[PDB]
Parts: sequence; C-alpha cells; structure tokens
Amino acid sequence: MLKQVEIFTDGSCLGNPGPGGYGAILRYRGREKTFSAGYTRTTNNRMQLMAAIVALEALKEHCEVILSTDSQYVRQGITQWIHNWKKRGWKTADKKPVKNVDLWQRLDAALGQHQIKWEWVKGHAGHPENERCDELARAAAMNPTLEDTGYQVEV
Repeated sequence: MLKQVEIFTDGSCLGNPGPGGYGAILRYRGREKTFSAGYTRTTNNRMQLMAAIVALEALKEHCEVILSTDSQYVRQGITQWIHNWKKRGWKTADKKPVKNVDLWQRLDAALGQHQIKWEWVKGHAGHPENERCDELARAAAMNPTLEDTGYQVEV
C-alpha cells in the first residue's frame, strides 16, 4: 500500500483537430485504475489535459498525489501560465478567453482539492506506466466514441 497517490497521463491526436484519445493510470486505495477514451475531433493539448482531469476527479478525498507526465503543454500551463491567467480572469493580453479555458478551469478545480507533486519526465525516459499511457492514448484515438464538446477552432 503506497502512501502517495500515483497518476501517469498521456494524450494523443491524429490531426489538429483530429481523432484523439487519452490514457491515465491511477494507483489509489489498493487498486490500479486505467482510464482511456477516444474523441472524434479534438487536439493533442486537450487530450493531455483531459487525462489529468479524469484521474484527479476519481479521487474522493483530499490526497497526496505525485503526477507524472511528459506533456509540455501541461507543464508550461502549470509552471508558467496558470498563475497569470487566474490573476487576469482567464484572459489573454488581448482580453480574449484563454484557449481551452474549459479544461484549464476544470483541471484547476480538481487540483485545488489535493497536495500535488509534479514529475516532468522526458518522453524517452519515462517509467513503464508513462509508456502504457502512450499506448492507451494511441489505441483510443483509432476508435473514437466520445464528443469533445468544449472544442473550438475559434477562441
């Protein structure tokens, strides 16, 4: 029984936009939960936020989490942008809504409930679970069944 909740995530997309999917591994309580779903029209960035959202949202109490991902988009969001965006009412310098604001807000709310330690791995030097996430993400992208409702070529 691990003392820290462990989460691994990855997202894939075949176009911009294109069919895509995500893979997330969660080690909580005594289980290993695997989440994966494919969406008909989406982006790689949206899938990599979705992966994180789905796993965090599975936790029903406040926890100590270690989240591992090679996603540069999540990393940049987390370490360079989120703080600025909150201060600015989730707007860009030109006063428009941030792209993927729907997912960033959704993720932020899930993050707000836990104590998080981020582990930014390099693509070629992940753990076995990061590789399995990639495989899941790719597999779901080829068999899309959901609609990515917050997607817009727009804002």
